[PDB]
Amino acid sequence: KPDMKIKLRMEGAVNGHPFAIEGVGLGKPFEGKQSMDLKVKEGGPLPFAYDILTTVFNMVFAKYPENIVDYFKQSFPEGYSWERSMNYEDGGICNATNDITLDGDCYIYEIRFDGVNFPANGPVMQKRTVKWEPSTEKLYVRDGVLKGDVNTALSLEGGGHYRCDFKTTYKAKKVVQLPDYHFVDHHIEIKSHDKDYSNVNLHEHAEAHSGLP
Amino acid sequence: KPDMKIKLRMEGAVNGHPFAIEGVGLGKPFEGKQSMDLKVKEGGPLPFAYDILTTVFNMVFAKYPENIVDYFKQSFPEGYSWERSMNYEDGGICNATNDITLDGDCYIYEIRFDGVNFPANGPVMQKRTVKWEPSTEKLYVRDGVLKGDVNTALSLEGGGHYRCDFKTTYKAKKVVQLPDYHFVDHHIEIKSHDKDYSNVNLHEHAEAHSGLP
Amino acid sequence: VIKPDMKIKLRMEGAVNGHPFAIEGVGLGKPFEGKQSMDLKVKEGGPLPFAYDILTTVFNMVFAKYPENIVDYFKQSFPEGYSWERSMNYEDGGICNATNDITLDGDCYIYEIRFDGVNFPANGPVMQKRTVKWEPSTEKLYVRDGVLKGDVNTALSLEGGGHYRCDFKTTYKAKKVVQLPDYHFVDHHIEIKSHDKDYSNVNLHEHAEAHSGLP
Amino acid sequence: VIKPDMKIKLRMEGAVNGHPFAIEGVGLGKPFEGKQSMDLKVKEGGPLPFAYDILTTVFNMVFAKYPENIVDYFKQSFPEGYSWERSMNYEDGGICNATNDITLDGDCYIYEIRFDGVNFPANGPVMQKRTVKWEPSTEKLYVRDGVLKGDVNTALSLEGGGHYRCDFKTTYKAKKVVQLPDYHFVDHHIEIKSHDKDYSNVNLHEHAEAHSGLP
Repeated sequence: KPDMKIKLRMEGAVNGHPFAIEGVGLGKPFEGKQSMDLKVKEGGPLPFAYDILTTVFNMVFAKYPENIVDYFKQSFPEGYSWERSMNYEDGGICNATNDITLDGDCYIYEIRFDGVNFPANGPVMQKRTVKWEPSTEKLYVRDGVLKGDVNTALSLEGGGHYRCDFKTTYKAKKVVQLPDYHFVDHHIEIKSHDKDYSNVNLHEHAEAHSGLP
Repeated sequence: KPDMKIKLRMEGAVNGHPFAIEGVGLGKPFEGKQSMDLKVKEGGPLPFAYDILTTVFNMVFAKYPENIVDYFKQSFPEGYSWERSMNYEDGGICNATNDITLDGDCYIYEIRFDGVNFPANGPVMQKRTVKWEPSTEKLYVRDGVLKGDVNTALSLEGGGHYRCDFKTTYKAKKVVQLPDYHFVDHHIEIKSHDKDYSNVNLHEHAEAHSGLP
Repeated sequence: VIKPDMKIKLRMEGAVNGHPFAIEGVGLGKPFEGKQSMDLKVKEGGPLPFAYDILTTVFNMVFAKYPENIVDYFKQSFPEGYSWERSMNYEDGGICNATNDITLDGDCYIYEIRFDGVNFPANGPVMQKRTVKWEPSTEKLYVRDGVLKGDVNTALSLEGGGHYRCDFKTTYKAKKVVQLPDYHFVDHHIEIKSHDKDYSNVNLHEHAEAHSGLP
Repeated sequence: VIKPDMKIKLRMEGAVNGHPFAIEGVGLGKPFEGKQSMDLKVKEGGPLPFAYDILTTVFNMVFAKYPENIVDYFKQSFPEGYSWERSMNYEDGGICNATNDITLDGDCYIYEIRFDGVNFPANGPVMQKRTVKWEPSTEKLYVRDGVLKGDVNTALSLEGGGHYRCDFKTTYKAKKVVQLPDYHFVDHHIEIKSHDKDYSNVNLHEHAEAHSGLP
């Protein structure tokens, strides 16, 4: 349990063109770190910026302090699922779902990803994104369900940023104690990749906190 | 060509639960009318309001006057595709794509539909929708591509309305003459259905115009 | 008893990107024809440094032609009158909030208007005055928690072609209990017929008609 | 040369749902500690019929503690000063637009503030005064077309539990050419420490610190 495995498959489409990606990786749930290797199995070479997928490729790998209820770790071995809409400032929209289950010492994700209305001359279809900036998600309860909101941005090639609003709903398969309003800091990073992003090495890191004291 | 057939399959998911629906119907492209019969093949009985699907189940069945360029009819026999995001006022989001091709005298649609973040206590998951109100879409060109925007609403069971914003991108497979800014009036209606909407008879009607003279 | 010819008098005070201005207007309209016109004069803050078109839809649904079979919330509200509040969200993030308190003095409607726009970028069509006109639009009216609302997504045509979209969300509040209408539409067509060079003087016309949509 | 102790003086004029009000304030802050406090007095339109919390984040990033390795746009802008514009979009559709023109007179910052909120529903937490406080927040600052912007999605906690979300979009404009910063964050914590019953008098505190996010 201090060190775990991940294997995943994402099937989806962007602007109506389908693709599928599989990933293997591992992380340290108490340290709030994870890493993975993904390879495109269908729809390659991908005609859109890979960065729109990386935040879809699991909060159980977040470091939670003692004084904040950890909804995600407490959700296992049964697991949880999440749904997310990602609204980019030029009207591109990505909807994603992930069902996270646990197999002994391996989390397996079934992921669906669907993006529409990305303009041909925009940074996503023209692959002008560089990386996601570090972000701060706010988590809160709404009608007995845990939600997460974060407004973040991608840095662009010629400088400047491309904004996106995330709205996530988290659903444990069993009743879990709900946390108070709190935050989770994120840093997601693609360390290595081949020319057309057929191979991607992705690292993410996060920690929950309670904001300015 | 005055009277045509339609056959379609939609595969999708709502809040992560997958389903699939097939439809047969026919319409009169110059009269701006269409009708169809759909049956759920997978994921039934559907746990969400059927109304969120009906506007996804083809502008070629719109009556265009002489003085407005008809992008959609002019797009055949090669056809066109469209992408759409549907943003409901409580945060539920549906992304849809449709690739419309022509087989002799039959249009066939390949449809993908993905909705996320519909709350359990909302009108969609609680099936408290009645029908779509009549609507007026505005069509305009953006960077050489035809777009359509319409903000409409579903009537609810106890009275009141549930709003949704549509953003559609239309892409002909071949270069087609682009129209000027214009409007398309819509009325979509489910005439008949069985208890759990396994069977649905759907009718739609539309006409392009140029607004108040 | 609304008359076929009524008068309009108005004062708008406002600001765009923090720069204040004020405009006064006098006009006339035909409530049963759904038509109105007015002459507007900049009294403070001229010459206006932003596109005049962002103001024109703020310069009264009582001048919309309602058929007999649709409840007319606006004509019912007089002689006491009504007020409305509106936010206008432009696609580049410029936001305008406006309010109008409408009273009646004889055969003259009087408007007290506040207008505040923020976050219009210096290189955008509003601050660079690259707007041409509003396209015709279709507003949707509906009731929310006993209050009448109006929504419309429309657009301004631009100098070099193309359009600049805006979403309006309006709340209408009668000053007495009036019968509420069912869901319906109001088509709009607004036009600046003439103006002087710096838009210190503007002659504005509007045409509006209610309907029930595609039959 | 910003000092460790500076003074604040302000006047806000505004309206919510068309009802006007005005508030004057005097305060103090510690720019190198990222802390400030002020006493606010309602001068017109009292007793305010809306939740005071919608105003508090409008009542100056110069009082944010900036580390040496992040360019401080706000301290650089003085003595000439800077202005900002902001829209605040609440999840039930209430929208507030605000502007602040900040100048410096000796060791005292002077604010000229306009505030205009519309479309707050009668049964919502703002008009029913069911807000408790702002949660701590993290604003993201970035440059857009040579102009500094700030975005934050945050929330008010409510009387009966739960939260009421709001999205802020702010534009910051220095009154002279200053060096622009890279993408960074400012954490905020704002609190009403005391007030009289009808909020005619309010003592408000804010704490802010810039950082570069998760390392």
